[PDB]
Amino acid sequence: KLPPGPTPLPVIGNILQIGIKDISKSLTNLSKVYGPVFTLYFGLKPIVVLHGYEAVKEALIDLGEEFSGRGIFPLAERANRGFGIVFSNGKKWKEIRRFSLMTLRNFGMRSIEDCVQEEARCLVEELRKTKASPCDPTFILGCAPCNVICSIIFHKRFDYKDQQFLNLMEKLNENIKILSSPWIQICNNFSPIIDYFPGTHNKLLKNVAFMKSYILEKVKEHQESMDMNNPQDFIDCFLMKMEKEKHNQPSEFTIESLENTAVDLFGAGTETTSTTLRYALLLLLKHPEVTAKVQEEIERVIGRNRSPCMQDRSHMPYTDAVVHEVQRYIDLLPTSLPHAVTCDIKFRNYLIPKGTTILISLTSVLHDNKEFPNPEMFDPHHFLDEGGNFKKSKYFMPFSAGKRICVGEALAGMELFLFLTSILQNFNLKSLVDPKNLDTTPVVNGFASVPPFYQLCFIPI
Ligand code: HEM
Ligand SMILES: CCCCc1nc(Cl)c(CO)n1Cc1ccc(-c2ccccc2-c2nn[nH]n2)cc1
Repeated sequence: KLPPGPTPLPVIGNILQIGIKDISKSLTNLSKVYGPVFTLYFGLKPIVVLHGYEAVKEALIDLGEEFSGRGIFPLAERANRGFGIVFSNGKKWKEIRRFSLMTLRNFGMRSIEDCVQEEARCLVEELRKTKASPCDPTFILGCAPCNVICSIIFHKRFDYKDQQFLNLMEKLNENIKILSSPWIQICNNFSPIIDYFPGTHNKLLKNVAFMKSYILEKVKEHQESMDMNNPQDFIDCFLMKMEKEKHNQPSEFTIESLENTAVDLFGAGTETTSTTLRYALLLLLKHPEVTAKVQEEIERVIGRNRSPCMQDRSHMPYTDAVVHEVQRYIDLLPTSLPHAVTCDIKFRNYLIPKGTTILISLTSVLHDNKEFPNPEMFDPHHFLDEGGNFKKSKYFMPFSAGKRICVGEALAGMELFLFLTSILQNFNLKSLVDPKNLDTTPVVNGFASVPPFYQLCFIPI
């Protein structure tokens, strides 16, 4: 029956072995005793944990349908985000996920690459407006992805210093901070707390309600300026599918599921790329040896004149490896989002019940020691053959794997490559703190490995 694991005390669960400051380390430590597959108690919730590449693959690729559910911790239950993609399950999941994926496979035409590449030219124009005086790249580096997303969801685009984008951005930023908070790790060993005590959980819920409301403005006002014969973004295409569905009659595609899908994409797309850029620049300040080898390639292959394009990546194996190494090293979502099993499933001779939540240690894979010697070192040679050519890796899965893999895997692949090479063709990065001195350590890591405060100067070439 349920796999091995430390015996959980009767209310607190296994909180005293896993702790609250650093879940993914503890999960790594417990695995060194209970093994690849074991069982924790977050209060009274059993959580099967999966550790090796071999255990993670077998579960998500090989029993892919049985592990393709979405485990719901509570905060998400009260946030009220079950319709649409991230937090939904079952049929509603599959219908909306295939639709959403289908409608992102194409933008009007304008290709998504043209959308990104233009946004990289607006980012460069705002790194120009800092007049090389030292800044915190947080709100600039967030506005680039956010714009790309806003263009896809509802067409519009924010001015980089628009006061309305600035709320949304810090609210997204604050929410991820809070979700990685120790206090939120106490809120999951005691789900009643969430409804009776005064803390940061209550603000996260406020902020979530805000974006939800904001998106719903946009979605109402899209319904009127309708025009079947002519839609021009995601929200329109979704409303068209709502009309193409009267045969189905009982929903699948409500406004409520639109409202939600739009906010899943808008938050996930902004904050996760945003955070990844921010840390990239942070790792480039820390390793100027690398930042140079990258800027050589850019000057050699792309000029200093024309926009970089995605065709450039195959002739830039250093820059391709650096971009991979950032995502591997930083380990943005150490334990992915939690899965759940859809039916009862016998797995590695154990038999887990329908519902049982599952954690994928993605750190366990990204920071594998065989596949990646000295995994805790940021080294772009982790992704380069002896020749000096890019080597792919089955162990590079920051977007997860299986049937619930990142819906935006490819869009994000582009946003990183194009925004980073656009910055580094036009700017030298001056750290205003000795590289020997700044630490690159996440300041918290519950949900997400969020980076430290830093500043830098964007000095043109
Ligand atoms: C570096 C950038 C990104 C990273 C590292 C990332 C990572 C992830 C991860 C780990 C998941 C968990 C999926 C799972 O295992 O269940 C996920 C899900 C998701 N990501 Fe991304 N993501 C990124 C960018 C984006 C972008 C740009 C979008 C744009 C829509 C996006 C949309 C989603 C959505 C909708 C899900 C829900 C997955 C599902 O339920 O099917 N992500 N992402
Ligand atoms: C649990 C609280 C309710 C869910 C929720 N509604 C909204 Cl709106 C947000 C954004 O702050 N959130 C939080 C949220 C955090 C991460 C994600 C996410 C999902 C898939 C892939 C990446 C991310 C992500 N976004 N930012 N960091 N990680 C989505 C929503």
